Amino acid sequence: EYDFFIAHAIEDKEAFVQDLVAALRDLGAKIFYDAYTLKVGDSLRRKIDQGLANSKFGIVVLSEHFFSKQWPARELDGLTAMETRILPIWHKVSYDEVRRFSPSLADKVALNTSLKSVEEIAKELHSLISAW
Amino acid sequence: EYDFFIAHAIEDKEAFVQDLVAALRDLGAKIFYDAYTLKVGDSLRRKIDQGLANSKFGIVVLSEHFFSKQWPARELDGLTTRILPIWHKVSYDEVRRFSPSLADKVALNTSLKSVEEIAKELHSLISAW
Repeated sequence: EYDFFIAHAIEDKEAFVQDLVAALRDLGAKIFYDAYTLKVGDSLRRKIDQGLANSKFGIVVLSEHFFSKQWPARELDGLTAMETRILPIWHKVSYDEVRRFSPSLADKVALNTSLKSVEEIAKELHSLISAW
Repeated sequence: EYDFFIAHAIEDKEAFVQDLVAALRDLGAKIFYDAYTLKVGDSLRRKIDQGLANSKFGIVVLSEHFFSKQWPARELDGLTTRILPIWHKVSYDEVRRFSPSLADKVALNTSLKSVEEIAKELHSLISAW
């Protein structure tokens, strides 16, 4: 069982996502990455389910390219549902832009790359899966 | 004579710039922005002073399209009182690559506040001038 899977739009795959995968692996976290690229046509809910069935936590990179995939509204709202094992990260989006797709997601407190560096975010995520 | 001018890259003009202007005008503020689209030749300090002569405050939309205009590092480090940058759709790592000072400076941030909250906050500054 891994620590994280990271769901992301492909457009983000070789930028911020690879940065965050490398930083988290460098701290010793186990992260699924390659099989969690989201493309037009996929099922977000099923992809999230799949990841959670193999990992402690789910990271979803909330970016313009993420929302541009036009996901169903309820599956976005679903990311906010407690059992949380889903940790959104806001990346290069505005509040209004996120509320346009999901008000519940826009009010759910999450990590934000404009407030922390990729390293700082790695450390914080790492804290969730480490004994100290 | 004016409350704000909005310095921006052309890419933001019909998007975030439009939203902010509309919101601020709704609150009764006086704003111009049309003459303040920034290109590459421009001297960021000159453009800003030019606007500060005709306007109480000046807004700079710090987006990726602003940073893509390859501003001289010195103008970025001394970007900022009367100049108010707003971070728009950028990361900290991203801003830091252009100016470590600019990235550490507390500023407005659209990932934290809706356009309307940002407008209210800027509007309250007029009444404090």
